[PDB]
Amino acid sequence: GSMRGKVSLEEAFELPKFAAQTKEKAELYIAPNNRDRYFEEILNPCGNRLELSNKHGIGYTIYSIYSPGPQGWTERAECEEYARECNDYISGEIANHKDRMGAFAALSMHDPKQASEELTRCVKELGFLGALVNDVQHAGPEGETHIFYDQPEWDIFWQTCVDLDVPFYLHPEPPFGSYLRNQYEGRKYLIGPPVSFANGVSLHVLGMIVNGVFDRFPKLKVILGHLGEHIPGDFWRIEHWFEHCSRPLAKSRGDVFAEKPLLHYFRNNIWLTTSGNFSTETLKFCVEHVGAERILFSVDSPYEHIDVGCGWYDDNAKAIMEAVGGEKAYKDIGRDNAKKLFKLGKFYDSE
Amino acid sequence: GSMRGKVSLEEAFELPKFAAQTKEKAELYIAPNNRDRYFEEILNPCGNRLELSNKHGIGYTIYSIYSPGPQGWTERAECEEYARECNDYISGEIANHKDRMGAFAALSMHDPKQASEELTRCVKELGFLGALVNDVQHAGPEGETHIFYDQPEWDIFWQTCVDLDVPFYLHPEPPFGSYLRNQYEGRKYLIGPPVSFANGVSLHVLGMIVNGVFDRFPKLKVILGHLGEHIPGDFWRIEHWFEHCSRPLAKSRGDVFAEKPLLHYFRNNIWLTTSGNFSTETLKFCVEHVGAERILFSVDSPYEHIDVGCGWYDDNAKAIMEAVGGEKAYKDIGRDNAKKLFKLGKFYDSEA
Ligand SMILES: O=C(O)c1ccccc1O
Ligand SMILES: O=C(O)c1ccccc1O
Ligand SMILES: [Zn+2]
Ligand SMILES: [Zn+2]
Repeated sequence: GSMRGKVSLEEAFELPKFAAQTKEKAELYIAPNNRDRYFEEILNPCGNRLELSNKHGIGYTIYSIYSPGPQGWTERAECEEYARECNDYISGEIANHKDRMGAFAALSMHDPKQASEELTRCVKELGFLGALVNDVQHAGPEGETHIFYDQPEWDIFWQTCVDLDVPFYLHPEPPFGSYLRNQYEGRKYLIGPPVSFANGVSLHVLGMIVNGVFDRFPKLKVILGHLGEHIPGDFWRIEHWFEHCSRPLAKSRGDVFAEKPLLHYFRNNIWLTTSGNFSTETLKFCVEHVGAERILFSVDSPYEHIDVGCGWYDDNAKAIMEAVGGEKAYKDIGRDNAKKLFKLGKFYDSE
Repeated sequence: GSMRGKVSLEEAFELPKFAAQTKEKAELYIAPNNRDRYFEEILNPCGNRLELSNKHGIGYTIYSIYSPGPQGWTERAECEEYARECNDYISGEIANHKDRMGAFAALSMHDPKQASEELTRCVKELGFLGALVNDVQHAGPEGETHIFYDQPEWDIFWQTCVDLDVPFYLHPEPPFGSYLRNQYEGRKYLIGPPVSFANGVSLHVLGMIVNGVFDRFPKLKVILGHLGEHIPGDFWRIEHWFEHCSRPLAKSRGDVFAEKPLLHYFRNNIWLTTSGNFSTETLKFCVEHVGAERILFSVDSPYEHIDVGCGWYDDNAKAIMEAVGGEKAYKDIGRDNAKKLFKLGKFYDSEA
């Protein structure tokens, strides 16, 4: 039996006044027959995508800025203003649907203190449930500076996430600059879900792990989409290499390295979602490694179709239950894991 | 239920006269307690690594140049000379152990025709079994030029692979240039097996797929190590995206795109090895998608330890057999898949 009240939390929007920027994303990610729907959905949080969510048994949608969003704005002052405008916009949109909509903060990640202050404003003044940031922050007068969040200056930001007790969703973004030119110009259809997205996110979150972010902040919560961005299939190989090479080599140099086994972080600090990965077999493999309580349903609208993602979870209920360990596990992944993680009250169809 | 006669084919060496270059690789990939063993193995194809292979039930080792090898030599003329010297060296070393050693060609990949000629020389004159190339060929200052083999000029090379009927093993290599600086300087321990290696190989082989290489050369054979370099866990997502976005978008523009589903290529053109991935659970997942006949045992010596890789496969024989679908599947992965793919005749312990 399928369920209603599902929680979906990798659902993107853009500011309506930047509709022209969304045509550029459409040329990277949207087939011609899907263009009309994409443009309507990405610019209207309360439009047809809400009607489809109601029809297909979603109880609570958490909205976030699309990609790269602020992470593609290389001038700090403009970036900070854009992020604020995104947060004020989506706060106004979700205001009329409090029983079935929430939001993640959009952030400028040029400066850790400023990002901490905007996250605090979103959570404590606007009721947002976390942050969603599109991989590395690009910067400089030519856009080549790549700002990663696994370096020590970001500790003030991680402390803010822990103080607010909200998660950080690390979302992918397309290649930029020389990386785009050198490695993707001759294979442009690999920009996005086929490989480039997960290549970047996996690099970044493994960076957080090996640079000790979760050792310094054991209560930090991070979310990865797409069933973990290539990492679960490599759980054995990565941990093996850390044991065989990386940990003793770093120790011999006095270099910082992760204190715990790889799977510790994926069983304590990291949650996965099913965004764009409507795969019962891949879901099963992930459940077997991280536990059914650590995986959250999500669609990845508007790049994926709500009816398709919900159709997978709903229409294959019996097979998915068998794969993930029974009825409670199935309802946990669909709804109750996220209900507990985000401390959601009663919401639309939640019981 | 363990077996002897296993075939292992991601086994690297370096030219003895470049022993000093192996110090740089040791600083990236080798823990201090393993340095003495690494240096002995990487420079001695017939040394202790052969004694370990005999002890641990390997029947046939296919040697290849380590990484980046020629792919890091940015000057074409020097690169071509180095690749030739590698091939002549290893041909001489394996000559004294023909029942249990073979080799893959090292190639300069600056020029498709020149690489085709050196592969032909290795196969037809030296008896080599295929080519092993460490991802993109670097050129230019600091290696900033990335030469990919999924562009149309490379069809002359793929036609040669098909003419010779030998496989192409696409192995990883470290980051170079601005990519190394921008994306790895603050997380240097992720260079290598933790993520950077598979990030590059998966991009490159998916590039071959989406640029139609296997549609134009349906008989081409490609090998990937490390149980497929992140791709199997994403089989569903990649094919879904090709159906939902990439294929109709490319078709609307008249752009080349893969004609068949992703799994067709992984069931017809591509084989996986277990190099550096002694994981029964990951092996099971791969078998369930591509078939036990398309996965080959391998160790990835000297970066991995022969006793460890063979120990996994041998000591867990019963559990692995159950995971991969029985005794024939287990012996296929250990030995007989590679025996048939490389047309190996009788070899050491080959009927064990
Ligand atoms: O994960 C996303 O939001 C995304 C963004 C662009 C294209 C495809 C996608 O899945
Ligand atoms: O797989 C390899 O041969 C390899 C090459 C360079 C570094 C680490 C490695 O495992
Ligand atoms: Zn998304
Ligand atoms: Zn190797």
